[PDB]
Amino acid sequence: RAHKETLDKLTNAAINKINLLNTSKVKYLVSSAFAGLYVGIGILLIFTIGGLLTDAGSPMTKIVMGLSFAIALSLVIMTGTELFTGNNMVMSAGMLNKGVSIKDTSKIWAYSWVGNLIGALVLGIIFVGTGLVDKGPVAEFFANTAASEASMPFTALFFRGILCNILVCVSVLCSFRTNSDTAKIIMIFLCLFAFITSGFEHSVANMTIYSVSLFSPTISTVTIGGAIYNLVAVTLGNIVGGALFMGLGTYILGKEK
Amino acid sequence: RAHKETLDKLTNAAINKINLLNTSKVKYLVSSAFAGLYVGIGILLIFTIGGLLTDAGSPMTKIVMGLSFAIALSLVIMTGTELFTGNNMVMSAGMLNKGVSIKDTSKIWAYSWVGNLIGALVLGIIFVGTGLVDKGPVAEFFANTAASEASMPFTALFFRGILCNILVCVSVLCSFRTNSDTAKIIMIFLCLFAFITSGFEHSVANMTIYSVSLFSPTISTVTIGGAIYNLVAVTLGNIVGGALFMGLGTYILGKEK
Amino acid sequence: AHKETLDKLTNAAINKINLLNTSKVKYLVSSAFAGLYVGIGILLIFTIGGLLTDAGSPMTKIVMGLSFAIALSLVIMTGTELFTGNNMVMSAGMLNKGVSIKDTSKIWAYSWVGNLIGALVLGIIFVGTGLVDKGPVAEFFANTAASEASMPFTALFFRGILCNILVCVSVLCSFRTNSDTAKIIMIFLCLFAFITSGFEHSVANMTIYSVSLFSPTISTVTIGGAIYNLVAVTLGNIVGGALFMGLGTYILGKEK
Amino acid sequence: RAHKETLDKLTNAAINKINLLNTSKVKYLVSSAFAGLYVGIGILLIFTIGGLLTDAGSPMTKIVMGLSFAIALSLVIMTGTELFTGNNMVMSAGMLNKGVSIKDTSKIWAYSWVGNLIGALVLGIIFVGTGLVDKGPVAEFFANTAASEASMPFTALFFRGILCNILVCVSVLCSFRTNSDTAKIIMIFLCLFAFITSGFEHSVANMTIYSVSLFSPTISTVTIGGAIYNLVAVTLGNIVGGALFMGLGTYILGKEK
Amino acid sequence: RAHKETLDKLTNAAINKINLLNTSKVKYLVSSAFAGLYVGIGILLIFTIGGLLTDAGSPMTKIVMGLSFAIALSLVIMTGTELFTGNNMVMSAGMLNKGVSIKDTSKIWAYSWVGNLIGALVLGIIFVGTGLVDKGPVAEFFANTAASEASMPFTALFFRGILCNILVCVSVLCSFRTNSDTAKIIMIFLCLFAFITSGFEHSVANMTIYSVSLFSPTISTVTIGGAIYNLVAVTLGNIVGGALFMGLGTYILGKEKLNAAAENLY
Ligand SMILES: CCCCCCCCO[C@@H]1O[C@H](CO)[C@@H](O)[C@H](O)[C@H]1O
Ligand SMILES: CCCCCCCCO[C@@H]1O[C@H](CO)[C@@H](O)[C@H](O)[C@H]1O
Ligand SMILES: CCCCCCCCO[C@@H]1O[C@H](CO)[C@@H](O)[C@H](O)[C@H]1O
Ligand SMILES: CCCCCCCCO[C@@H]1O[C@H](CO)[C@@H](O)[C@H](O)[C@H]1O
Repeated sequence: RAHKETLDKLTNAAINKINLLNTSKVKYLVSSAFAGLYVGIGILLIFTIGGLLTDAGSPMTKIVMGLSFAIALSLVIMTGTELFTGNNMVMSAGMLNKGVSIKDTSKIWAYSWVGNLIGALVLGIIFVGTGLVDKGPVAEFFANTAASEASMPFTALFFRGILCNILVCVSVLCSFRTNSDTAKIIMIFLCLFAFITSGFEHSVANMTIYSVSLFSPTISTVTIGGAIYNLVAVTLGNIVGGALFMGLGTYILGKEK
Repeated sequence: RAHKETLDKLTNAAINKINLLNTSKVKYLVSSAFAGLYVGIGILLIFTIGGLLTDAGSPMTKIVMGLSFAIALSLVIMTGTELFTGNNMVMSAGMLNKGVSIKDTSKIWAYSWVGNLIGALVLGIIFVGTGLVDKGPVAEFFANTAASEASMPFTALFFRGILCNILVCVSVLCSFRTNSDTAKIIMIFLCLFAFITSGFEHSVANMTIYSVSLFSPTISTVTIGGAIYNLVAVTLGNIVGGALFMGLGTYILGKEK
Repeated sequence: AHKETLDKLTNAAINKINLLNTSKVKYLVSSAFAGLYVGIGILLIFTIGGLLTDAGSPMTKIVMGLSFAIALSLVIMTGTELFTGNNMVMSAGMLNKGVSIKDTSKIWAYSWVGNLIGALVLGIIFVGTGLVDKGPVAEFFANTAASEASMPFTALFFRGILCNILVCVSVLCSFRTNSDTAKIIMIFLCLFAFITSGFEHSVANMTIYSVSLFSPTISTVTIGGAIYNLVAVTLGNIVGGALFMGLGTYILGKEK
Repeated sequence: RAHKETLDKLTNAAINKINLLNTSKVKYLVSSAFAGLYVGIGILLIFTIGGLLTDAGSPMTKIVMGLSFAIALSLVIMTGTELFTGNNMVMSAGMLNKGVSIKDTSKIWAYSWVGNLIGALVLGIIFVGTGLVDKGPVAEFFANTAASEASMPFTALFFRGILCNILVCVSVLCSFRTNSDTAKIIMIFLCLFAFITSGFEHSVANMTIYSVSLFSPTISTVTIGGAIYNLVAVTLGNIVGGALFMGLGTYILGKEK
Repeated sequence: RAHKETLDKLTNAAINKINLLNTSKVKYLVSSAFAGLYVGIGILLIFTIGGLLTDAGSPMTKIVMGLSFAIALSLVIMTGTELFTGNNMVMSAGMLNKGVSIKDTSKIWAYSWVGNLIGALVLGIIFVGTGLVDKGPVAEFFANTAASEASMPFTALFFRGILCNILVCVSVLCSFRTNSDTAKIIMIFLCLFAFITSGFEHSVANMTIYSVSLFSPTISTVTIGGAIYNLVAVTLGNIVGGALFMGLGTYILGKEKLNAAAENLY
């Protein structure tokens, strides 16, 4: 228990985030684009695995996918880049602790979400260019997954987005509470294993699901309207999980009253 | 060997726990709610695994479940939050060592148990909201497990609770005896793998098994009366394991006499 | 750093006898914990053994070896007293004139009996869970306890030698590093090797026999068979830990 | 975030590389040959795995190959040797940051690529001498892979080269951002898993694919022309991924404006 | 870098080895016996695994064996004991760097090789005494492997020995280049996985394969002449990999060009 010091670090991180954005939109957006791309890389890997194992009829598909997703947030944390979903916890705890304003929070949320999407778009374009989703099990895995995501009821997506960002943000929280980089990566691995395999939903990961499916001329299951519907529901859920649960929660634990 | 140093750390932790509760019930209960939910997240994952592998008739089911439970206690330790089962050893050692009273101990046990339950209930509600236990093998795995859990004889549940909390508290004990966060997680991973795969029972984990079964309209196998029966039996077993083995044991090892 | 390592072994031996001389209760409680922690590893890998044997898997013994690390990891991380590690520590310390032959036999006897107490307590409580009432796990304990008790003395003895070379070398590694993670990894590798290769650990066997004798489910064991196995394996363990690891580390480290 | 410190570290590493080369072509080329060989060693392992599992008809082939390739970059990083693909990010960031010139960069690129190729040639010769690709599934895996790699469309290989070197360079970037050797190896393990299993292309790894295929008297439909074609397309993609994405991006993050 | 400091550590390690040997033949040979035994322990495990999975028809056999061999060199490195194959790189680098003589090197190589053999012999006898290779698939795996190893052409064995000791010595090299014991062990795990699964040959591991064959009554069919032939070809390959690739390689990386005080890199 060093909840107070932890809240101090979250607050200092929120302050530094808005300071960076005020200093340089380009640096901020570039950082955000990296993080979106790094998360998408995890999606490329586990959807390749999904295609390979689904084709085979394996019962381990979802387990292997969850075990293999760690790289997504590991890369974000180890490169120090800006991820929308972690910003839900960091900005809300900072705002509650009076380090940043509500306008700082919406600004960081908006720019990091958009920058993240830019990363996912760039990745999607390059991945299609590889020819790796022209035809076959990986293309089909993207196609079928994107369509099921776009047709899932709003309540289901919302609540899955809540549980997802509790796991993502708590993995970010762990990284603020240890000085061991290996422990950070292990905690990320566990949290991402839990969230992927349990069936929870990450807004930024989903950007790459849709970017690949939409840019691919051979994937014809989904549509931009579908992408928006899914992303809105999941983003809202992520926000509630990261800001209302983790942000508020860590403020309560840490605030010297 | 460092047994005295270890007892001194346990004693300090006990003192700090009761001081926290006395200072702020809200901070104490929020921490307890977090721990209950973090442990439940482990349940959500391994029961999803349960449902996936049982439906497939796999012999590795229980082994993969044990291997995948580590997140539950790893989150608790890395976030510094309040878990009832760990408090059995810490408060008992601290009490024997005259750092805290019997009343402090009973108070910490009651508040952390109830707070853990709040966390489990909240998690259950949100998990049911995902639509992930509407129907299918995961819902069925919850429903079948919850039914067999509340129909097991008291004595079997009690003894399963003892062995479970020897393992949970010894992994907490290890965390008091190393400065390496990675060693802490590895020891937690081993102990949780042992207790889940061997078939031991954790009261706080069971809260989430029962919260999901209670909230899901598709799960109609267990009853409030049965959940209560299981929880009492297992809580009592956990208490004997944590306080009478680990608490008393570590006091005996460390006390300068 | 062989000299420094021998000094650490010698200091550890001196601390063990000083502890036993100061408090039999503290010493036996530490030993009981260690016996119970090793036994917890057996409950886990025999559960695994029951599950996979039932499935006719070819990976049974490999998964069992990979999954046993907790046994010595707990002992090392809790600083508790394990008979088998004491075979190397006390012999190195005795050769190096930190402790006496009589101190060594005394530590060996107390830690062996303390470990046994931990195994018995564990066996009783595990039987109480109802988890070996019937089914593949109960059958795996019963069948393993039976085959262990019928193996020829010489086979058990040599298996005990190789087992304690591996257990004591993992303890030796723990004296040679300041990294707790490295300690656990080396323990994991050594227990993997010894379990999967089919070697025998006296203290682990105490839990095998405590479960088997406390479970009312019918086996072909008997107390005579259990004692037979424990004696043969204990003797092999002593040779592996004291004559190989203890003498060897003394030779490497002694400033002559 | 420590983006400025990181950019400074990249720049210092670029200055060190060109100073090394200017000091001794022998030392520089020997270092480069080692790295080419270390990478190639990863190829021998995973192609042996490819052969064994492909022969068996396993659906896990590409997954186990990805999991098993970590040694390639782990050796390079832990030995401090010169790898062409890593040099794409490092020299470009250092050049942008005015620590080295464009001429230095192209010189480092040329020497490290040729040096890496020398190490791949030596490895291939020696591996063929073992008799391990005289015949059988491993020999056939080399022969069929080499052939399919050489007949892939230019654009496909190019985009595959881009995504590969984003992953290789970001794992190198991680090594500059932590002091933990274990964390370095873990991130490398993750990045190499992702790039191999997803199907992306590494110029230096391909040098060993082709050295083995061409030196082995057991017959394929490859040819020197096919090898060069593949190596050029993939090298160009690696340069873009390493220099235009990672080099430029890390410069933008770290540059004080 | 840091090649110069790595060369210094190699050189100092070479100096300490010959000093130890000069000081006490008994200490040096006991250290070597330990290392031979520790490596052999890796063999007993992975040949047990070999027997289990071969009998079962698994295609994962050689992969699982490679994954499970890490203990062999991890024990050597974590106990600080004397392994012939590692000494190929260490003594050659230190020799090139003028810390030890050619005679020091040949001596360390001779004593460590024989010492390693002693440990493998002791291990083989004790392992046969367990009765674990009286009959069955593990017995057959040891026996079949021993026979096939003794009948492989010299050139194949030689080249396999080169690649193996590049891997073993590079893992020893990583251990000089880090202060993290866990990193040392991970690099050892990766290098041994690569060398075992790829099919490369280790002289000291082969000593235990043959010692188990020597003492197992359930047939040898192999021949002392055959074992010797295998051991010589693989030992020579190992020497080339460790000394000519790794030893000379690390000397070249590490030696500061001023000196010149004899010779000229360019
Ligand atoms: C590639 C260019 C990306 C530009 C993304 C800009 C997104 C702006 O987003 C807006 O930012 C405002 C603060 O300026 C906030 O007040 C608004 O809530 C928010 O919608
Ligand atoms: C949601 C509100 C939760 C409040 C839980 C308080 C329950 C207290 O419960 C009681 O606490 C006493 C000390 O105060 C102890 O002595 C008793 O053993 C315990 O039953
Ligand atoms: C629970 C009670 C267990 C007590 C175990 C005591 C076993 C004593 O054991 C004996 O101790 C003597 C010194 O006291 C030594 O001289 C002997 O070598 C040793 O066998
Ligand atoms: C034995 C191997 C020797 C390889 C030496 C390669 C020399 C490369 O030299 C470099 O080539 C670049 C393009 O290739 C040019 O842009 C540089 O001007 C030139 O210095």
